[PDB]
Amino acid sequence: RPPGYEDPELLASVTPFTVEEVEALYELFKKLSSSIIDDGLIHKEEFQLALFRNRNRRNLFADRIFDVFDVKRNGVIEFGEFVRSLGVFHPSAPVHEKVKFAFKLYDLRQTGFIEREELKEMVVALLHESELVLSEDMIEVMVDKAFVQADRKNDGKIDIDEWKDFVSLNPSLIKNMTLPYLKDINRT
Amino acid sequence: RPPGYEDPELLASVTPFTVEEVEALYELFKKLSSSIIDDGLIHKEEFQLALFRNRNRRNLFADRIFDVFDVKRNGVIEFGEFVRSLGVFHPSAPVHEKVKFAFKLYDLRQTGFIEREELKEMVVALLHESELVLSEDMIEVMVDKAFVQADRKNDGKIDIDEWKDFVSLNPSLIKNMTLPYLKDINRT
Ligand SMILES: [Ca+2]
Ligand SMILES: [Ca+2]
Ligand SMILES: [Ca+2]
Ligand SMILES: [Ca+2]
Ligand SMILES: [Ca+2]
Ligand SMILES: [Ca+2]
Ligand SMILES: [Mn+2]
Ligand SMILES: [Mn+2]
Repeated sequence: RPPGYEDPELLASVTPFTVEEVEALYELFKKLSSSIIDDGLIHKEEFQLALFRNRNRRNLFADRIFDVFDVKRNGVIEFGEFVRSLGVFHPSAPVHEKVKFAFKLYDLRQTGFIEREELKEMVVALLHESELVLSEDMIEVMVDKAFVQADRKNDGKIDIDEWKDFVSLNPSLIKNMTLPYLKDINRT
Repeated sequence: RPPGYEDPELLASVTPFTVEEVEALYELFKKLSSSIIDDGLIHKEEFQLALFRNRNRRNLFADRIFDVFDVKRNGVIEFGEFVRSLGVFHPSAPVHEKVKFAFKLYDLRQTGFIEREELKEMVVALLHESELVLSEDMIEVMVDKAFVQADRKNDGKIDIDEWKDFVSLNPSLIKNMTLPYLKDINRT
């Protein structure tokens, strides 16, 4: 009848998941939040591991993932923060939540915008996802083309509205914003 | 005790598959070789369908796939041609067989080499696989860079040895040359 307890029905009701899936996602939270300290919290030290271990997204954006999972900005991931953040990568999660998330992900230094050197590191990391590693000058052409397409109100930075326009023409930037195993989950 | 009959043990023994898998791949051959004519042969007309239907590789290279599946060059795919050609896309199939196949695939007009305009249509089709559709001038830079890297003995055409060198530095050109469901198959 414990501390940190959250009725699964609660999460269930604000997310694509269901009670059983929520209940199931607790099992996995316990694993990740106990590796090193056992305080019902995922320390960033322990996010690394679980991502390095059962590989999900990517190593150099684990600080970026950890950062946007950390919704109530307080340095750790709690269970409901984790379930609500994972729920965004669900197949049926509204595309608004996906676009927004993906933007928070890319705003590398957390400043409310996406700046040209963050577009670049992004584009590099997506390209290397699809096994393409390109010349430094192939890259700043692409990054230049992308940046003036995106930066509609012409002022050196992409805001959440121009992003939304940009992504509507470039839907593969939010490709990874969905993980299709999350439709029915796999015991382990 | 029929015509066109081939002991499954036979195929089994020259391929990554096993008797049961061979036996299972017969079921699927019957489907594809009967759609339109029922002569135990896959006519190209019927290759199209099955690829348009239960999607595998890609629509505009279905003529290229059909062409290299057609090993004994006689205009149709027979059962053992089909099993031996599919067996190449298997996870455990030797990488020689994969590189060779991929080369036959790209030699678009069937001339024994890969020519610059075939490298180009290739690169375009791989790029569009990974959701990248690029400028016509981003493209001939890439295609130019790739073509002089590949065409070692400097003479306007890639042969099977320079290809082999090229692919060793570019292992993602043979990415699709493997299909991981073929490790244990899925009834339907
Ligand atoms: Ca902990
Ligand atoms: Ca938090
Ligand atoms: Ca930023
Ligand atoms: Ca037929
Ligand atoms: Ca044939
Ligand atoms: Ca050719
Ligand atoms: Mn702007
Ligand atoms: Mn050559």
